[PDB]
Amino acid sequence: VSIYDPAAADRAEEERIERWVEQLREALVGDGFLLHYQPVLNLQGEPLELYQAFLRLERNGEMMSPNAFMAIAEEHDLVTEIDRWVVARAIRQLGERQRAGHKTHLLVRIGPNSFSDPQMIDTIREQLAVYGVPGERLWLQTPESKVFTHLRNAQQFLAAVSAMDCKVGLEQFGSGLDSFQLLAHFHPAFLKLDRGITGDIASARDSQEKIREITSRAQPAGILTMAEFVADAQSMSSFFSAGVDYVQGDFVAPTGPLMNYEFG
Ligand SMILES: Nc1nc2c(ncn2[C@@H]2O[C@@H]3COP(=O)(O)O[C@H]4[C@@H](O)[C@H](n5cnc6c(=O)[nH]c(N)nc65)O[C@@H]4COP(=O)(O)O[C@H]3[C@H]2O)c(=O)[nH]1
Repeated sequence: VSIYDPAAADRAEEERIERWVEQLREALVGDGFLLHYQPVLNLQGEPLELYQAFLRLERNGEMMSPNAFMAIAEEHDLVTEIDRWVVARAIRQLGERQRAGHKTHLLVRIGPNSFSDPQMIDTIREQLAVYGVPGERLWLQTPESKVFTHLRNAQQFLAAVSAMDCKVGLEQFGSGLDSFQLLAHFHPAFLKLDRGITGDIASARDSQEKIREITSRAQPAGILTMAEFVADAQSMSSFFSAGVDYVQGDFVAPTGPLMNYEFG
């Protein structure tokens, strides 16, 4: 039996957190992370070899989801560095792909801490260059919600990165007037619609209208629209009908290690 010792119990919990933090740092130093890729399919007549990068942690025989560790990472201020890790390895992948004759584009996540992170812009500027990758091959997405609360930094990031010809866009993009207003202050290259809008597109009037409210503004503004978690054929068709440019999700193609999707 283990006799209850509150000080020892709190120590053990912080030891569990500390192990995770230490494992995340070891992963950063030792290349313990890995990217998987999900094909993103163009629906509007402009095939493009595009994948989204998804982060995994290769921990002692387990391919772990960020669901395991991102909360710890956020609490311990490791997200900034993890996002830079991802961006750097994404550019490396873009370079290796290009050298192998593939005009691969990657869509990569960055959080708001990255907007003001000089090392993020340095990583993009320097790694594109060293791999001879045109900036247009790298698309960066950040949640709309984070741009609202870091607008000036987001705008500075957008400008800094756009200067490389990278695309900066918003994920979890909504259909409220606040979203329409944000587009007057922040010009993204692309919008990825929030799943709350898109999930029931095949069956829901209101979702169909939300999407057309967005695409009707996005299209003439030269903003690409995207939907995710596309899970069936009816949904995919509905996005095509609504003028959405891109779709992704397990029905299109599951996430995986390989870039083997035939885009044509
Ligand atoms: N977004 C998206 N996901 C799809 C889709 N179809 C299937 N999935 C799977 O569903 C999970 C959705 O998580 P999320 O909301 O993107 O939430 C993500 C996100 O919060 C975080 N995450 C994943 N990859 C990255 C990354 O590269 N960078 C950062 N900062 N966070 C990441 O970890 C969470 C879990 O990711 P996973 O284990 O990869 O698990 C992902 C993904 O593998 C799709 O169409 N779109």
